[PDB]
Amino acid sequence: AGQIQVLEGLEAVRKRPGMYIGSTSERGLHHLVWEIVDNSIDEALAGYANQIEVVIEKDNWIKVTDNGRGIPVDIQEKMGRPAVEVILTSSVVNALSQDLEVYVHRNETIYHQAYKKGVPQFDLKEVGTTDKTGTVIRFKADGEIFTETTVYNYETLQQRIRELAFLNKGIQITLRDERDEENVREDSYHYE
Repeated sequence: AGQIQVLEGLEAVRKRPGMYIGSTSERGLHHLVWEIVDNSIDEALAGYANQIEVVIEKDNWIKVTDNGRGIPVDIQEKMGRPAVEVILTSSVVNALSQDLEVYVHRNETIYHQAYKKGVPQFDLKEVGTTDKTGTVIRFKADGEIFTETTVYNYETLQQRIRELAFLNKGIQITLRDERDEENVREDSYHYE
């Protein structure tokens, strides 16, 4: 009933995406980024993160990395599934992405899962070890939803990242554009 309700939630979001993110225009595309960055900001305001990095990768993938606690990976009673899987299968960003990957650094372990249109492609797996904590989310916006454009605008991302850092002082937020490997741009904000 848990995983059935998951699938029904994905179908709902993909049927009426603008009801979830405002629009499927360039504005909605950028809202995907905001949805993930907002989660990282909450983790900083909880006392647990102080560095957020947004990268526009080749072919307009987005990677958001924070140094928070890591999304938890313990098995839930509610679902019988790892908590990160529950959190990401109920994510609007995930449902509206053709592909999304998560890497969690927690318990000195690196955990990975990948999804397509919100559906897990394999069970969460341990892939390596670490001495850090935090979460990496990489996603590619689904062009079946974002039918006008899937190309991000650096200046749009930059303006709002700068605003976020000014508003949440002490958080270092970095934007980087790696789309053109020959000319990489990076802006790094850190107020007080």
